[PDB]
Amino acid sequence: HWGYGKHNGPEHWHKDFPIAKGERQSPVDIDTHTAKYDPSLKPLSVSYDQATSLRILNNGHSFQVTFDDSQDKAVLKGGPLDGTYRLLQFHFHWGSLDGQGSEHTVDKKKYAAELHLVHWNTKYGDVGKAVQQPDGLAVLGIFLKVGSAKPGLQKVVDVLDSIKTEGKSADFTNFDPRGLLPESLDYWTYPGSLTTPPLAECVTWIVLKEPISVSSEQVLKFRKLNFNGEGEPEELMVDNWRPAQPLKNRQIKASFK
Ligand SMILES: Cc1ccc(NC(=O)NCCS(=O)(=O)Nc2ccc(S(N)(=O)=O)cc2)cc1
Ligand SMILES: [Zn+2]
Repeated sequence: HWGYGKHNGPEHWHKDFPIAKGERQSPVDIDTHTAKYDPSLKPLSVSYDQATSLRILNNGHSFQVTFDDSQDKAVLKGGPLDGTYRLLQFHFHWGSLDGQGSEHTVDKKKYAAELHLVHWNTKYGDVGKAVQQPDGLAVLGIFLKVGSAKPGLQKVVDVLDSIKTEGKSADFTNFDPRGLLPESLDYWTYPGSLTTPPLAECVTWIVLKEPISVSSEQVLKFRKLNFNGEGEPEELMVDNWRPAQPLKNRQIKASFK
């Protein structure tokens, strides 16, 4: 089964998921000098005031917080998007060292981690159907750098020892994802894919320019999670990121001058 190790990592994925070598794979390097400002882009509309978080889960490759998406409670709209996209969950990708861990890069710069807020297009009814569509998902990607603590992340980090190993979950209600956002909503956007198997080419990527800063203590608690399940040999959950993929016939657009 797939993972991030030498023997099952991103260079192996194409054998089970041949779309790994497709025409719109993610992540990519964002070359800020080649991305074009697009004045027809709208401001993003991030409407999370009614978000209802449910559980936090170690899924063996990352940790994820799930939300109630049975209703338009936490939606992403505007920007490059048509229609309404409901928040399903967020998760992160991070490194073993502060100089790596993000999936997208900016002029080849790697950040310590990357937050993905995963949304699906309500015109498709459910996420499983959305992932079969070229405009089925919108993932809001936010870079993390190490510096000052992010207060809105602390509740997440404090529960991670209760989901150390694969398959563990915990109640994680009343969490406000607005506390994970940077000040600016300026973004880059491009058509891409899931960055993990099945690597489906169903994602409008919206990557914010402004990183959030997290403390060294916060990211160290990410690095204490385990890929393995309870009672198995401990492999620390670090470097769960896919490297940048060929841009091919795509143009990255910027919402800002
Ligand atoms: C390190 C890591 C992190 C998350 C995962 N998988 C999941 O969370 N799956 C459940 C939600 S899903 O919508 O069904 N699939 C999905 C997969 C990837 C992305 S991404 N990384 O492009 O934003 C977005 C959505 C695997 C490894
Ligand atoms: Zn992700």
